[PDB]
Amino acid sequence: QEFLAAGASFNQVVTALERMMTSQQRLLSDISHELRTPLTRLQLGTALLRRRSGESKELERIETEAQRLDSMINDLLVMSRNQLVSETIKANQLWSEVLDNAAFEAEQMGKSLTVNFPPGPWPLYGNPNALESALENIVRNALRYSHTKIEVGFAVDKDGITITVDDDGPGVSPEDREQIFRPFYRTDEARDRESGGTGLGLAIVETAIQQHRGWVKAEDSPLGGLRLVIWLPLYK
Amino acid sequence: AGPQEFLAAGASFNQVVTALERMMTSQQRLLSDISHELRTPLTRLQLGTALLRRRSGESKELERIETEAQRLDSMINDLLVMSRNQQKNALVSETIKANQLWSEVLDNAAFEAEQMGKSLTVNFPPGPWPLYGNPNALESALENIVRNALRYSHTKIEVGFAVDKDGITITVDDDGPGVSPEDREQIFRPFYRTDEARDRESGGTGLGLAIVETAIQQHRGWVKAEDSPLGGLRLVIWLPLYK
Amino acid sequence: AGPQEFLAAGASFNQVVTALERMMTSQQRLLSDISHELRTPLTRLQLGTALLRRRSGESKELERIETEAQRLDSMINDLLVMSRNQQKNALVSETIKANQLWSEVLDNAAFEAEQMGKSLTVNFPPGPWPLYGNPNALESALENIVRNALRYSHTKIEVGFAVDKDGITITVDDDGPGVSPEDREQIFRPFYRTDEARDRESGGTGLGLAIVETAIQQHRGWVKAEDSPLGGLRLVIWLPLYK
Amino acid sequence: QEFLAAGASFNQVVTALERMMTSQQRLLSDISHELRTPLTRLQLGTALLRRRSGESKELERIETEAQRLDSMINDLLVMSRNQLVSETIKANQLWSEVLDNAAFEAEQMGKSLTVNFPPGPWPLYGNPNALESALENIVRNALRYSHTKIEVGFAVDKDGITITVDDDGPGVSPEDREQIFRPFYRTDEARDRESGGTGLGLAIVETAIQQHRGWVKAEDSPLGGLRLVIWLPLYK
Ligand SMILES: Nc1ncnc2c1ncn2[C@@H]1O[C@H](COP(=O)(O)OP(=O)(O)OP(=O)(O)O)[C@@H](O)[C@H]1O
Ligand SMILES: Nc1ncnc2c1ncn2[C@@H]1O[C@H](COP(=O)(O)OP(=O)(O)OP(=O)(O)O)[C@@H](O)[C@H]1O
Ligand SMILES: Nc1ncnc2c1ncn2[C@@H]1O[C@H](COP(=O)(O)OP(=O)(O)OP(=O)(O)O)[C@@H](O)[C@H]1O
Ligand SMILES: Nc1ncnc2c1ncn2[C@@H]1O[C@H](COP(=O)(O)OP(=O)(O)OP(=O)(O)O)[C@@H](O)[C@H]1O
Ligand SMILES: [Mg+2]
Ligand SMILES: [Mg+2]
Ligand SMILES: [Mg+2]
Ligand SMILES: [Mg+2]
Repeated sequence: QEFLAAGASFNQVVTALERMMTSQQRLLSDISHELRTPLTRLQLGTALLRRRSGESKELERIETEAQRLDSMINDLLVMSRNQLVSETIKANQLWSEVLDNAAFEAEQMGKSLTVNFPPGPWPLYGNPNALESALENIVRNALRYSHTKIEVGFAVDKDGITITVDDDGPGVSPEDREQIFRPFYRTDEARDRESGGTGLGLAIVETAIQQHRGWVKAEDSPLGGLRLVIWLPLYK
Repeated sequence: AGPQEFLAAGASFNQVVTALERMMTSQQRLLSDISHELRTPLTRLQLGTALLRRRSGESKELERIETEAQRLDSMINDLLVMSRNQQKNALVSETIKANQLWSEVLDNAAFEAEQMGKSLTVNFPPGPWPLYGNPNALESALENIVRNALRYSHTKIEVGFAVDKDGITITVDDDGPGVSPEDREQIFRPFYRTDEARDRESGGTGLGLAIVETAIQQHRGWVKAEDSPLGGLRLVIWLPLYK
Repeated sequence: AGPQEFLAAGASFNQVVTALERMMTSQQRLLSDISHELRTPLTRLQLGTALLRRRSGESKELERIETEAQRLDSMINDLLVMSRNQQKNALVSETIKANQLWSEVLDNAAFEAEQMGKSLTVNFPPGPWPLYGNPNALESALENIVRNALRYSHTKIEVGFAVDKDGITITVDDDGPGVSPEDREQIFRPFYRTDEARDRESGGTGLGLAIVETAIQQHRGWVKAEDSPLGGLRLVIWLPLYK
Repeated sequence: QEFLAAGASFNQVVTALERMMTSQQRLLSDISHELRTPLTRLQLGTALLRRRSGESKELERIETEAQRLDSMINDLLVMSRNQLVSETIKANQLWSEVLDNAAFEAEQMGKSLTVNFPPGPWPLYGNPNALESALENIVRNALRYSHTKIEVGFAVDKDGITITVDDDGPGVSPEDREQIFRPFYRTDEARDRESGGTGLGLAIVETAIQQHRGWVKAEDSPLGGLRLVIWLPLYK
């Protein structure tokens, strides 16, 4: 009872702490509830379109990118009140969809996205969501900060998978190349760029790969821009 | 581990709170990471509507999809800003006296009010009263109550401090329009906006007062929203004394 | 699959609703199964407190544990009853006319009121108006509004029907005590009880009005809780006409 | 737009359906939120006890049976907004804790609970929670409806696991023995018994075992009461 002032009832301290310790969980839990309802509307609209104009490749795209949003809103409502989760996955199962999307988006950008070698049925053990996010972020970094080409190659051996993403955009100067995995950081060249956005991307990448005992590098790219290499280990 | 567990172990007051501060920065990251990752499929969804347009043309349905998407777009952007600020200055509770805590805040409401041709009256000023918490957080919590009262007031704002053995009670009042007794309930919810500020719009995240409630509850105090005698909105913050 | 998807496919009105009815009986089972399985660890927890007692004796802490456990115990029991009823008569929407739907309900409020030495006045009676939904559910939704108004009234109850092209609007009023403008918001929440019925107690699950809101929203209508002119609580139910 | 009356705005039908279809999810989601907060209090009380009276076997029991409650409340808040989930598990991992608890509770009842043969590291694939619930229910049925003894035996072969639970309570007449797996059903003898409770137990058992391609029987028990046999299949 060292927590409120010197004379509060026992019921008073009980409730005082209960508010104190559930406050961020409830904020997230409510932020979660609030994102859900406009998405739910957005989904009813697509339903009502499919009822009228019927099936459509564009529609199906909206229809599923909706579903991705619905899933992640459900992740917030989970891990808010929880405060780690892992399972076994094959690499093709893991990242194929990430790459197919990278393709659809690269085409909309009018940019060439090539996958030199694709992920095989290679054993990983970890968090599916985290690893997808790791790959998607360095790929879409490359999609954006590139001029025209984007290249992605997978490599496997007894020890594990090595993903290599290349672009022909501007490089990242050697000095900046270390600090770009730190949160909210952007190269001086990029905040000057008309591109805007939080420096969170590569920071999410580093913490997902480091939590799977892997590593990430930023390097010179044979394509002229920036090379990003992920390395994860296989599972026994 | 859980700050509740530190409490269960027998750790000091200070340890239990830094444990909480820890769990918070975690939940704070979880928030700003998920926010970051909702933009990805959103961008793709809006690539899709864009292509649906160039094909089947305008639609009552398409228009709904696109505006709920832009709403999601806006909230996520509001959300990233918020936790970027929260994770800018660090979470460090400490002992601090109420007049040190809020004097400079109030002297600015003073000035901001004079710039606006409105009056600010501090009925009773804060005294040298011991609080324990996050000085950036507490500072900011009051500045926002008051900067709001300045905005939504018609002419005058009144800030009032009260101390007793159990703790400090801050009361802020404006002579602007009220808040309907039903919206007085839900103004501390995230993204909530009474339809009136929603009529004027001029932006507005709906997050600020939700931050305040979460922040105060984390200091073991509370907040209420009442009818003000001045006509408009009364906000009350209570916080416990420290020893 | 999801009734939303049936809607997306192009299925009839009737099919979309029986799809919903399906998802409901599922969620209903999920509810009554989880309820059943929370009793297990609760029983064990209360085996534990019982043993803690016989050891270290009474405690402010132990007393808290035991009363929050008995609260959980009570809610789970309230919850099992509820979904047992919901899963007793089946979920079958159908077309039904408003006077067929509610006449017998009202003729009973009449009688129950006369037994209680209170008056019930049906300002405008329900007409032969087409509704589509669950007759057990709709029946029950009104009986509960009215049986409540009988209970919490001081002397008189007033039921009023209104029809127009868009649908039926039922209004129930009692001259009992009100419901504070803040609790008017949260009375449709599960387990909610204004502190006044919580003072008298005499049991009370806090579920009934939550059932009504969920039930009406499922019929595409709505419910509001307003100040009654009669003094007490006004409830309003709107429902759409069918064609 | 066949759903409200003949002249409602498009925004009106959108919201009308959105309420209609999220109504049970939100009821559950809220019923979930409401159970959480008294549990949260109950947990703060135990924390405050461990802070004062310190560690205690009774306390630790309350402390973890709390945690079981917290987990299941989080399951409601999940599967409300979702509308199936399965993974691989070993049988000892699966049901050991269920049995240890059956023991602690049998001791409080002053009844003998014996496990003739225990679950081994035997491969199953399904829902962990569901299968635990299946075993726990027939065991605790036996704990209760018994006079003194309760027996539990596991058996494995190439095809799968066979769990056999025995009690020396009153039997279940052959006729009632089929219908007792139907929901809300109780033998005429049991509603007469001072025992009270919803006839949901065995119904939860049958749907969990049938959803894993298994089966359940109620039979005469060598112990004099009722025998309950579960059979599940192994995993490839
Ligand atoms: N493929 C690339 N080519 C050139 N520069 C890059 C590349 N990837 C990352 N960078 C540099 O690293 C910085 C930070 O990257 P990070 O993904 O962490 O944040 P961001 O991309 O700026 O914003 P967001 O996270 O919202 O996408 C960028 O500002 C950019 O200057
Ligand atoms: N002093 C006030 N008087 C009347 N209404 C208010 C007052 N302050 C806030 N409100 C109402 O409650 C809403 C929620 O306030 P809150 O501070 O939570 O969000 P906001 O001010 O809209 O957004 P932000 O402060 O993040 O830009 C406000 O937009 C306004 O609608
Ligand atoms: N006619 C009324 N007048 C005033 N207050 C009411 C009235 N009806 C309900 N309330 C208040 O709102 C609370 C919630 O009502 P609700 O019907 O949801 O639950 P309940 O009546 O307590 O429980 P149950 O009906 O399941 O036994 C009531 O207990 C009471 O506190
Ligand atoms: N081991 C047993 N011995 C005797 N009768 C049993 C046994 N197990 C089940 N029964 C009979 O089957 C009936 C239904 O069982 P079920 O578990 O489905 O519900 P319940 O045990 O009555 O209630 P609850 O589900 O709340 O525990 C019981 O009423 C009882 O008569
Ligand atoms: Mg990025
Ligand atoms: Mg604000
Ligand atoms: Mg009721
Ligand atoms: Mg049972």
